[PDB]
Amino acid sequence: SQLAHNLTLSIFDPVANYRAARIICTIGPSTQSVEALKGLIQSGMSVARMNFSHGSHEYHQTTINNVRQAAAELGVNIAIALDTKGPEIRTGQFVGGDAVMERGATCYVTTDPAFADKGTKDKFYIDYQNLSKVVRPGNYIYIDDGILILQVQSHEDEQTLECTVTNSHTISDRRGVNLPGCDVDLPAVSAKDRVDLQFGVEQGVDMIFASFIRSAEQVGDVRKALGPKGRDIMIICKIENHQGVQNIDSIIEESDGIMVARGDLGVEIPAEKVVVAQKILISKCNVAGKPVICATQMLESMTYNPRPTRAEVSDVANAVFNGADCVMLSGETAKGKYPNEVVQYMARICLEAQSALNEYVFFNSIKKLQHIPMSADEAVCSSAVNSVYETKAKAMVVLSNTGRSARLVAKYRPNCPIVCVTTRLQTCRQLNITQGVESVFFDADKLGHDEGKEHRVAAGVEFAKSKGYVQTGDYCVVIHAYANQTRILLVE
Amino acid sequence: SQLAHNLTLSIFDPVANYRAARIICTIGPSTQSVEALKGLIQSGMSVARMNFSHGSHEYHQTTINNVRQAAAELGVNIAIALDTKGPEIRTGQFVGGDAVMERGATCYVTTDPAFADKGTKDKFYIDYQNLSKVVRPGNYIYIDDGILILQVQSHEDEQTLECTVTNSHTISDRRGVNLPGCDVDLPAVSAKDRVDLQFGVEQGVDMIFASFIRSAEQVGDVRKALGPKGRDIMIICKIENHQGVQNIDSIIEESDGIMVARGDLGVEIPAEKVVVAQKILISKCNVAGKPVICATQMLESMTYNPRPTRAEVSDVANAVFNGADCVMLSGETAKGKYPNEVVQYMARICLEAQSALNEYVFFNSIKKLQHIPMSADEAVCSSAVNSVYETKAKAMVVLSNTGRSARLVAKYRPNCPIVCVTTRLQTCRQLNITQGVESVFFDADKLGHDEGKEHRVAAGVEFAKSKGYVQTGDYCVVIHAYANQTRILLVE
Amino acid sequence: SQLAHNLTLSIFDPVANYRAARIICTIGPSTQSVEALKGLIQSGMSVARMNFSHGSHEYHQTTINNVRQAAAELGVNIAIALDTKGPEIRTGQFVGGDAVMERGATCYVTTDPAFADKGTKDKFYIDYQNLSKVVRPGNYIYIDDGILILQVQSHEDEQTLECTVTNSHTISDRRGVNLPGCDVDLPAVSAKDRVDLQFGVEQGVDMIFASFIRSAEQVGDVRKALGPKGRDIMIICKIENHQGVQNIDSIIEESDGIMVARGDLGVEIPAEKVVVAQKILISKCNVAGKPVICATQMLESMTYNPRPTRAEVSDVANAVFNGADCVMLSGETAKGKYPNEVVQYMARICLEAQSALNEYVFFNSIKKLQHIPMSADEAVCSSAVNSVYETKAKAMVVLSNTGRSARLVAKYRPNCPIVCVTTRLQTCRQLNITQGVESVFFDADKLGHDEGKEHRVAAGVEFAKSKGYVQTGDYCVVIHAYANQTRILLVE
Amino acid sequence: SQLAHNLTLSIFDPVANYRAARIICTIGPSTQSVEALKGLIQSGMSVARMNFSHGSHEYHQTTINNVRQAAAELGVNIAIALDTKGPEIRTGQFVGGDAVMERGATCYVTTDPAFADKGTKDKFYIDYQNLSKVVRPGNYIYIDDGILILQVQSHEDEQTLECTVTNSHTISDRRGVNLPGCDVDLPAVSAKDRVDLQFGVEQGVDMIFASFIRSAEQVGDVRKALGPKGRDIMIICKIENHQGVQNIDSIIEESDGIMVARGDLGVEIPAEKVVVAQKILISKCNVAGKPVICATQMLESMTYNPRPTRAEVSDVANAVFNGADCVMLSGETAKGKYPNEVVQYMARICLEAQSALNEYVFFNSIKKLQHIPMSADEAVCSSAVNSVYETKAKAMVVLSNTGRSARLVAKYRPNCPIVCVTTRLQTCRQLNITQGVESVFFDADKLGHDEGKEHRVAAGVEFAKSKGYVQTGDYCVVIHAYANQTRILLVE
Ligand SMILES: O=S(=O)(O)c1cc(S(=O)(=O)O)c2ccc3c(S(=O)(=O)O)cc(S(=O)(=O)O)c4ccc1c2c43
Ligand SMILES: O=S(=O)(O)c1cc(S(=O)(=O)O)c2ccc3c(S(=O)(=O)O)cc(S(=O)(=O)O)c4ccc1c2c43
Repeated sequence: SQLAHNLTLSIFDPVANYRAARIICTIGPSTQSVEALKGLIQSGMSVARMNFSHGSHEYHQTTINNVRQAAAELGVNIAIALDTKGPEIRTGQFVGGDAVMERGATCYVTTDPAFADKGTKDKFYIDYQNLSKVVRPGNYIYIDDGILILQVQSHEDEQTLECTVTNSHTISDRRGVNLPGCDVDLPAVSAKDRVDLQFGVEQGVDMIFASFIRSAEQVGDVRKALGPKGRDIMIICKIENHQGVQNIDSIIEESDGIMVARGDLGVEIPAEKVVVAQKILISKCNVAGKPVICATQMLESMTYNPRPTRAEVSDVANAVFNGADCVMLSGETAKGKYPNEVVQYMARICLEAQSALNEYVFFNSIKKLQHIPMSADEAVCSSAVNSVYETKAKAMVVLSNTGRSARLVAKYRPNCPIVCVTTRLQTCRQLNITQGVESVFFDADKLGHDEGKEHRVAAGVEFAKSKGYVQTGDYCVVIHAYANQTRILLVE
Repeated sequence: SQLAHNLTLSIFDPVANYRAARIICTIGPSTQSVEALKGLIQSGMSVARMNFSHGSHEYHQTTINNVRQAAAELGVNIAIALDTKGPEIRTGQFVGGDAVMERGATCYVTTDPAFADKGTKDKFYIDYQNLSKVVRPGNYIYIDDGILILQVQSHEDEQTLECTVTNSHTISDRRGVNLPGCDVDLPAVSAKDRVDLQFGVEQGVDMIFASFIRSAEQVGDVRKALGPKGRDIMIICKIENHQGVQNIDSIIEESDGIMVARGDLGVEIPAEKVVVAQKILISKCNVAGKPVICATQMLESMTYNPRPTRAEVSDVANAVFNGADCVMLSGETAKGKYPNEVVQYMARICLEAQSALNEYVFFNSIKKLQHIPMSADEAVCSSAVNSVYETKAKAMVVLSNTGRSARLVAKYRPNCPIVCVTTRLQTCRQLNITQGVESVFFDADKLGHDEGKEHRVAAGVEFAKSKGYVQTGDYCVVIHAYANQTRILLVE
Repeated sequence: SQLAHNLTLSIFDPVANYRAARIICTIGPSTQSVEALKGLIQSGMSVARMNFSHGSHEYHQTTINNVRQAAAELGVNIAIALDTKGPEIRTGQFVGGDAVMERGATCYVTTDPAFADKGTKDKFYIDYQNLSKVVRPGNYIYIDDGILILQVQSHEDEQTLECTVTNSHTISDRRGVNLPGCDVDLPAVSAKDRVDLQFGVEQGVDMIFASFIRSAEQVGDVRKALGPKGRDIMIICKIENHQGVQNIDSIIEESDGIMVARGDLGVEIPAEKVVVAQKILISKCNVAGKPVICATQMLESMTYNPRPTRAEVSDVANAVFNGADCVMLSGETAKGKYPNEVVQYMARICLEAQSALNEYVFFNSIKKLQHIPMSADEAVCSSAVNSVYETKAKAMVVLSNTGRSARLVAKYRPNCPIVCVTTRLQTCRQLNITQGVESVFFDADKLGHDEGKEHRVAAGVEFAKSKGYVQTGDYCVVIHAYANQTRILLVE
Repeated sequence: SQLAHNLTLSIFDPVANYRAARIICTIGPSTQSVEALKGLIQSGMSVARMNFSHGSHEYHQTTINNVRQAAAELGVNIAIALDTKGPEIRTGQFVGGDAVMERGATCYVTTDPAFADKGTKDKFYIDYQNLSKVVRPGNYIYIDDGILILQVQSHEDEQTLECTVTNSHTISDRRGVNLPGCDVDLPAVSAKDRVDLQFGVEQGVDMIFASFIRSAEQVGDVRKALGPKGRDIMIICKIENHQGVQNIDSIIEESDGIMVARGDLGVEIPAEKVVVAQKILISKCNVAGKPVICATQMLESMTYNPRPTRAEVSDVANAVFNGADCVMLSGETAKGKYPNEVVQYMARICLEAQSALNEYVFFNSIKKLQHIPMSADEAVCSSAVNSVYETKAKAMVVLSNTGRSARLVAKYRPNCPIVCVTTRLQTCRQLNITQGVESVFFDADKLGHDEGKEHRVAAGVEFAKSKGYVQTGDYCVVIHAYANQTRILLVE
């Protein structure tokens, strides 16, 4: 019924009084200082991403420290995400640091370590030791962000493949390779990841963006790598190839959420199919009640230009229309010239799209897919959201300690803000990747367990009032316990 | 969707484990004793009806006292209803106590009091002083349960009408007359009614069955006759003629419920149209959320026969299918030979019909008619019933002091029993005219105020457990404070 | 959505301009003459039933001849139904022609032929030779329209059962017996049936009402008994016991329609369960697109009284509300005092009920149960009816040679008349048991095959105009070929 | 329910066997030759757009002639569109052909013709004579594709405005100006337009893309300029500013279709609001049943690059998801380096998006918005598309001479190809802007009138068979005469 909703819209009508979508910002030289982070927060950042593909632990410690300091000074809660380097397939080195590959020419790719240092255009090293047994004749080898394409002709020997160069491209040392038609059987985490994941646990990071997730089993490996002390850290699986896409159901099941890495997917998969995979992955996550992130190549041109392209704007809006919880910035904030302006524009685009989005369509579609009998939690949350639509309530208040009930309510897409009142600061931070929720910390050790729920509900209603969401005479739908209890509250 | 439900049914499946419909019994010489009343209660009586058309105040006092004693000995709460004699139009007396009226003959009906004692076949008295100004030429006068029909030809004078006798019938003294095409402007209540109603209040009757209600204004007159001390007494308007049917919407709005008096309606309205009138009135009350009673000619032949006719059985079942809260027995229990058996059989027909009735059709139809935005009470009660269907809950517990929210929940027709927990014994009695509800009395003077609701909630759950409605691991939907709070409870 | 429809009704609003339901009349002494049949036709008879339980072939030949003559003189088409005696279980004869059975007494029922002539209260004959092997201890034997009930205690021998008399009842010779808890394995047709069925084929009867149908296999036996020359005769299966009810799905599948014989069912099954079985059977037939007849005990009291009871009126109306194509009269027309008046009242009741009935509920419920993909026929007919509702067309015209397409359209319950134009007179007659259809004969041998369909469509539109169904500017939905072609026609 | 559909998708499933969306290509020096036009057609061009902002009548004559020759050699019918230059507001000339405008500086814009040749940075000419009376103080003047922004301070005199230069930009002679907050009251069409439009009619163009449409009245002006001989030519209104968006409802009603000119809209409206405007306009046209074109900035970077950006790809796909009939290429085909490749890639994106698009959502949404009662044409066309879904038909055949009914069927979005059989070659060409339709020309002069429709029906079925849409035993939904007749045909 989005079509019917479109008919009634006017672009000169006022936007909504809240932005549901959440913005993730990659931190770098442009943004690591406390003042720059404060600018980012004020601009609309909810999550600070650390890209562990670059920088040392000391560098990322500065990010961690500065984020917390910036957040404390503004009196907000900012999530900290550790995005892993992950397993990689790279070529070796070349003689003269270069190799001119030409269309029609024959070359030999080998997994023999002896050729790691002495590669040429004729024969060179690829560090993936299972390359030969995974590839068949006819398969393609992509090298250097998929620019150079090789086609496998035959097995020259156990370690060496005879290849045709399908297009002219010059490659340098240690370039990344992709196997578009092959199942890559590299482990879930690299040696570097294990060290980085333990550091993340020690430093109290909120979530892991786990690279190159290909199967459900690998999610559990990441979990093992985090250890017992890292059990409450969210694992967001980055979907980067056909295996991740094909195994999406079982991966979603095990994960705490999904990143749609469009650029990485686009190395192996045609761009038009990636648009569609984005649609599928987001909708599957919406149904699972798990956060989903739209990432890479969002407003890329705004890295060095003061404005992005028109197509980039439509990309951001359509991620929201698709149902994304979050939209992500990489180089635009990490190394960009206009970090504040890009985040501010991203927020503006999201808000505009949201105002056009018919939330009821999401609620109705998701409700109709539920199997009857529903469990108590599911019934309470869907009914609560239904009560919002039926009474035209102007806010929801959800008491949630772990964040579970808040995510379950957000899943059903009410057309008003959700205020989550929680007794855990880490819940405040982790809910920053869930659309349409804002969190209020209730310090139970300071103020009491509030067994009758009245103090926490009042904290919720008050926050909603301070934001202008509700006033005297408005309805507010309250849910508390997982979640098995609902009230329709008249605001005083 | 009753059609689809019919397809899945088997008459060899076991009946439901509860009966939703309620049975009202008229008390008389067959049934006035404490033992006969106990037999009635055990047989399925929820409401004792006193017909104030017959008997003295002392006689009805004995009914009141004996009902209370029988109910107390069985540990149940039974409603007491006062059915008013109502205003009446009667003929006067005749010379020789008889008048042979013949087809084709001319007679004269007069409102002159002089002819009250000396009526003949040629000229006789009718005590309705507004008869002449209300009737036009061509209108019919029905006399003696509509058996004798006269047609008005002209005004002989200000007090006398010239009539044709349309059919041969012999009438005796003081026979009741009907004016099928005329608006009868008799007061809402007679002097006897006003006297009887004050007696009702003194004796603490639960409800009035107010005879011959024709307009909304008239409901006010009953309320005023009940006075400040009778404010909590329900007024059930008896719809007996075309006027009550025409004015049904406004009457319902002012009343606490409706009785469809098929027999009386049938005097002036063709029987097939009364069947449809029954459908309309019941549905309107179902939507209004107010009790509706199907009464007169229910299992009439079982007054003196050990079994009813097959058509009588279908009549009762279809009353239930129509949506009636209550079915009513008159002579069958008042002066009948098989009072226990007729009630037991009525209960069995009702239970059978219910097992074939698709409650969801009622729920959905009524829900769809609700105006959006809904008020909090309406939204909470429909949502709670919806949750029953979604979780396949096996009971509802409703905390309701006045019975209001119990009736609001019952309106939406869950497919499980409703247990009302109330602090007022009169609420327990009054809810006996609401289908699908059983009341549990919680003695606040003896047990406390239960401000946390936990004791009353547990009492409700316990009652449901003792009746075998719920066991360990079943869901129970709990609703309480109007009612703005809901819980989905897992039964321990 | 019948409930929603009830809210908008007024009993003082005009009835519909057509009666959809069809009336079947049993012919007898009261009605066999041509003039009485003409009276019956003019009163509302569409089908003349011949009860072959009584009367000789010569008697029924007079019925057949007189029906055709009466129909020809009024210029209408009247269906002729042969209702078979069917297989029966009877007791033998008694010494003195009588047997006084008393509660508590022991008696012996035997299948030994020697006791056929010499029965007593102690020991008597039952002609069902499989009685002993079909009955277990504890089972009941009903005798004399189920008035006398015996309980089987043990097998006295291979042919004799020891029985307790559960109630006092005096029985005479050759009384009918019932086995409520037993599968009766008597053949589908009796010896008498075979002779009667062949006579029916020779005389060109339109349909058989086949008695005591218990299983799907038996329908085929009736078909075999009709022979190759009787292949177009409709077999309507009379459902009279639990076996018929339990096997209803497979029976409907094989049959051309169903009679719900309430009185016969009521011998073995409690009356309240028969009400429900009526609901189930009718809805299952509505879904199968096969005619269903509500029969026995319809307005029985109008056999000798000038008016029926109020409950009888509600029974007739509720048969229509249930979805019956037809309602049937037995003794009311066969031997009754008021044959014309009873048929006229039956028509009036049906028309009143129909005016209150929400046809869209039937259409919608039936459409939603269709499996997708639908076949072409199903899609065309449902769409055609949908087009009636969407354009508010005032009539349908269906060209059907066998009647198949007309029944398929009628199944979907448009809220306007269906005019079937057919090239077969027998189709005109057979459609008289399908609700909401009227037939126009088009003599193709006289007027041409009308390959372009224009003459037949014009015949349809003209008939609709002559009845006042459509006028200039109204829409008419036309369907022709089974049926794969639709037109929405503007009436000139 | 796009959400539910997304769940069932796999990007590794094969794409649909037809492309519904249509590709419009702008002709220029890269593409004007018969061979280049043939390459365009084979690549996926359905419509040749002539941009009358550039080139002479002789130049466009050559485009017209070459299009017809290329189409004839490939045996296809290609639409020819004349896109008007439209009315324009331009600045005058400058001394030295240049003017350096600086932030903070004051300048004077004048409508006095004397300054047309002698403009400077201080004072210069704007050819819109109503400039002063249309603009208020505070309004902005955009110049040179909205790069230079001026703010009006006051009226210096009747012809001169005092302006602040809000940003530094250097402008040259005759630059286009925009008035974002002002209603431009220029005539619908310029003198050139009126001349060009008469040329269009003489040369038999299929459609006009009318520039800068701001009101419904203006559509009339285009129609009048086309004259009596241009009555069958479609007018597609180009929505380019806030006025066209505001007045969209009345514009749609008067026009034959809409072009959403994102680039032009973007000069005065923020890009994120243009994305939403696109959603609104497309949905409104989908409901109106009129063609809608998504145009400007489609795959722009592919003008000089061999591949587009990832965001450009998503832009195209989302145009299709929005519901666009057509996507349009401008410079990419007019003067681009990869004209064949850009069209081929556009076709591939469109086909991919379509395979993910749930057509049923469109069908249902549009059907639900229809007013009941419906007219015959609307009812027949929605019902035919409904029948496609119900029978899972694999093609539709629509007989449509003017194309009206073809467009009406396409409006309801069946999930199979539509084959229009038409007797007019201009209908074949005009339907090229309607998604999901392929036209078959039936030469009535050479083949007959086909009064029975059988030849045209067979031609439609045959075409569908040759394209592999249907084979033996598939269903095909046939619709013809407006269109009031429907057939569900089993393919032989
Ligand atoms: O390869 S090493 O760098 O020596 C290395 C070191 C450590 S550490 O001692 O705990 O740091 C590992 C811990 C746990 C591992 C698990 S598991 O999730 O714990 O089951 C699985 C695999 S496997 O590659 O999938 O077989 C491991 C491979 C290599 C590992 C470790 C693995
Ligand atoms: O018992 S009889 O009266 O001698 C007698 C006479 C004839 S007749 O010669 O055709 O008139 C029969 C014709 C067809 C019969 C069929 S069937 O449908 O044709 O298969 C079945 C059974 S059965 O009882 O189910 O086994 C029959 C039983 C008795 C029959 C006939 C049966």
